[PDB]
Amino acid sequence: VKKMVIAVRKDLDMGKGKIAAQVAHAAVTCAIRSMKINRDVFNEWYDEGQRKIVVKVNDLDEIMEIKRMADSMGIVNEIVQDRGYTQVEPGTITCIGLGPDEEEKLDKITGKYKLL
Repeated sequence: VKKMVIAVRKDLDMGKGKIAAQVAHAAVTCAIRSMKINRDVFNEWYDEGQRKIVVKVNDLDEIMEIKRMADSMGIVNEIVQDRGYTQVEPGTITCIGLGPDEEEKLDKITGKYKLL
């Protein structure tokens, strides 16, 4: 009943393996942050099998809209960027993780998007 959502960009031509790695990046950062600042909710999520919903979004604008809504609702979220073409600079935004939180709350933000 606690779930995490990760929303993945479909316009980047990412392979199956890269998508999994990017979703895992989002999930790791959200989980660790939530363990720090939202412990009881993290624990419940984790003990219920750390359930995750993975949706796909059309473009960067959708990622940023999710971000906007998550911050407004006080939901833990992490925009994920891959490695650069340049080691010094940050890379492309691939996905965004949310939660863990209440599924009903999370669906208010991501429910509209197609499952990956």
